[PDB]
Amino acid sequence: DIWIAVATVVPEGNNVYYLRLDDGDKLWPAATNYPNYQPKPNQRALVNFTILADSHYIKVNAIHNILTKSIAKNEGAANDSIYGTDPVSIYNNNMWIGDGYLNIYFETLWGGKTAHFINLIQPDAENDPYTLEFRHNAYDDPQYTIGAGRVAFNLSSLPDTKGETVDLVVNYWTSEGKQAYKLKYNSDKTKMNITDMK
Repeated sequence: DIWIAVATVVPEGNNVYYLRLDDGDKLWPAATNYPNYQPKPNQRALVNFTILADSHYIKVNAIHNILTKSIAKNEGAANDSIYGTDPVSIYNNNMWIGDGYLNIYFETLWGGKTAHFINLIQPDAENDPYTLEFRHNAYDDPQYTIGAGRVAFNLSSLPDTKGETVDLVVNYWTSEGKQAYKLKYNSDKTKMNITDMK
């Protein structure tokens, strides 16, 4: 009855929007508890919804935006300093590709004092375009408790894979060092020099 899922908000006019799920299904709000919600292009959200009739009609019970960003500019030697080296925790299955985004659920230590900067960068987009780094800067935030966070990164700036699938390597830093997660990525959502030859 009640479903909870990450969705992409797709605007249409004024405050009208539909929701696109990772498996590509579209959901059209027939009712809502948040009628003053402002849909934005290219924004993901955690949505609590009830199916009304089965593309489907729904009631939006709640909708909580997930921080949604594009891949940030490489800053070279200044990456550690700008983007941070503050460790996080990501379990297997808490990172996934859905609707052309890289989606992450991660944990870290928070203190309530300073906003953390969350990014995805390509250390070498020319030679290694499908190798990314998930970066976290806590700055001077005390480490008082464990807290969870969600983010989505728009992957549409990665080179076109044509309609083939490639390996996407995402590196991140933990308390026991650098780790990697390997996902399959195809620029064609449907099917879900360096690129001209293999």
